[PDB]
Amino acid sequence: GMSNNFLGTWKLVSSENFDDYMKALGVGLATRKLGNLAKPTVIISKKGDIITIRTESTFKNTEISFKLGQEFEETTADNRKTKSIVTLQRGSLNQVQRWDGKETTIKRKLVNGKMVAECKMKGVVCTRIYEKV
Ligand SMILES: CCCCCCCCCCCCCCCC(=O)O
Ligand SMILES: [Cl-]
Repeated sequence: GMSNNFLGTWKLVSSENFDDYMKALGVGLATRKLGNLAKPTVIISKKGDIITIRTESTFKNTEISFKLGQEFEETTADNRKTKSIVTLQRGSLNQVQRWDGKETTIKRKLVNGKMVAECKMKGVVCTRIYEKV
């Protein structure tokens, strides 16, 4: 299953094309202004087969808890109510969010010791890189 190298606390060190990713989700300017200035912290823990991903920022905190392959109700940082699933493809943690007939994905894979999150929406791609502490 999920490699134990995901487990721990991660810190954003790079974000590319985040403003345009938020634009695609319908995020307003003022909210985007703060989402760009945010340097979140992502904690990934595991209790049994239930994986938890927690995001901590001064602006918004979030937390999801799921079993791989099982749909679950999620409330996103921008307050979307999504029916989401997390799958594992070649050691990549791929999260899909569906709402209002729309859909976006967050793919998280480890690269040379760093967690790389790919955000995708209608051909708009954002790349966020985290370093472990
Ligand atoms: C915690 C980030 C604050 C941004 C709030 C503005 C609304 C945008 C929400 C989009 C969520 C994108 C998160 C990508 C996954 C990650 O980088 O861990
Ligand atoms: Cl922050």
